Amino acid sequence: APAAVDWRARGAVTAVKDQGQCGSCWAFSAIGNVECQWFLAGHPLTNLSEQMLVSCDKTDSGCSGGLMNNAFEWIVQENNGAVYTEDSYPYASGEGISPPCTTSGHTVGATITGHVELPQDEAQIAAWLAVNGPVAVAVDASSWMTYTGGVMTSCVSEQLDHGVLLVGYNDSAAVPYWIIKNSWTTQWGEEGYIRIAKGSNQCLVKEEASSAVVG
Ligand SMILES: *[C@@H](CS(=O)(=O)Oc1ccc([N+](=O)[O-])cc1)[C@H](CCc1ccccc1)NC(=O)[C@H](Cc1ccccc1)NC(=O)OCc1ccccc1
Repeated sequence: APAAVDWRARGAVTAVKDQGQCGSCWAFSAIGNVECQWFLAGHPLTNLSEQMLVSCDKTDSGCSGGLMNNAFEWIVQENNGAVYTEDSYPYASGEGISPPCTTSGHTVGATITGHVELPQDEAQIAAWLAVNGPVAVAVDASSWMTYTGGVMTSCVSEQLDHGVLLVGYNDSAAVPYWIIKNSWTTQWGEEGYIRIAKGSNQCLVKEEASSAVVG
């Protein structure tokens, strides 16, 4: 695979968002992945709705948690593969309470046909990402509250509890790393991003990787 890949360089990644006091990380991970995949399928980069999932995805638990894989399936099986634009269904769960699901007054910004679950291997995840784009991954974010910048060479890897988005990697640097987009505003980390060492399963990054497929 390529020595280094950064999808932000190809204009495939939207701006960093804010999940607020809502434990809706899984929704930001799933939607961030869809946004990138939609763009890569030959459509203009569009901001999609995390609120749609938090409010309408009943197979998940809104601000109490959820799984990216459940979200991908809900979109396909229950919402006719549609994903609304963020402008038509704005985020309103930052206070910690998700408003009821509304089935009208929204515009479809993208559609997906399914999803694939990637192998639990960093080299294999990197290979898929280099060709197919950003991947939704679950990580242990225990040591992330104190993160201020730089490449994290040591990360607590015990329990998956957070959903984020892998946008790239750099194998040519002193210590190879992954580039990850977080949803805790641009004030956190490196303008909303975090770099963790690659190759030693830092933060359990290879455990639950997946991506939506837009036919
Ligand atoms: C994401 C949470 S976060 O709070 O933004 O992340 C963050 C990480 C770590 C810390 N920390 O160590 O201090 C602080 C902040 C989200 C939180 C959900 C939540 C809300 C309130 C209380 C506890 C938890 N985490 C999830 O939604 C996980 C993400 C995940 C984990 C493993 C594999 C894939 C995705 N999911 C989760 O808890 O799902 C439970 C569930 C399963 C099935 C159906 C419904 C819910």
